[PDB]
Amino acid sequence: GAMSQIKLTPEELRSSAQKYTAGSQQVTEVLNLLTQEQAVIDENWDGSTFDSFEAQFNELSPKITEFAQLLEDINQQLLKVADIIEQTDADIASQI
Amino acid sequence: QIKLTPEELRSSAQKYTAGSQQVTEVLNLLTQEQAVIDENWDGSTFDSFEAQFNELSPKITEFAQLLEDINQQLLKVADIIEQTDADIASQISG
Repeated sequence: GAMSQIKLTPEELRSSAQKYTAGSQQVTEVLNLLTQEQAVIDENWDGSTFDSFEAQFNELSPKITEFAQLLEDINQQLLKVADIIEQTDADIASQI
Repeated sequence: QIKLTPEELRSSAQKYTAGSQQVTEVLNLLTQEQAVIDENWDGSTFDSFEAQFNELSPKITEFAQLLEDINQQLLKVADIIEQTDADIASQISG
């Protein structure tokens, strides 16, 4: 099962995990910033010249949030798996 | 009609192109991490996360490109307006 199938150590899992959570935060930050810029552009540019970009942004936006949530979810799972493996190593060590 | 000056337009554009780049950076970086996990975790347990990531990836690419396209248009419009503002100033003064 998992103990056999997983080759990464708890430390290696945590190292990967950190990249996912940093990535998730960066994606969220870009989305929030540019969602604000879209509004600014909408309010200081009367008309409909910008309507097509607005709509593309709006359609993709929820997908970007899903991505960010996925990356954070991967972080959480990796961390929990690392903990479980680490405790396992500890228990097996004691047993002998 | 356009309340934003060319300088304000370029300031906004810079945020779009930096966002584009940053989003793509995260995608590329974690695409390699996905491969690390795939290679070092045998079996199908991580298959769902792999599928979800692979499914969203193309949208992340579309979004990054949308961001850059917006940047490029903002720059073009800023240039147009810059020339316009100069032409009008020169008209009135001259």
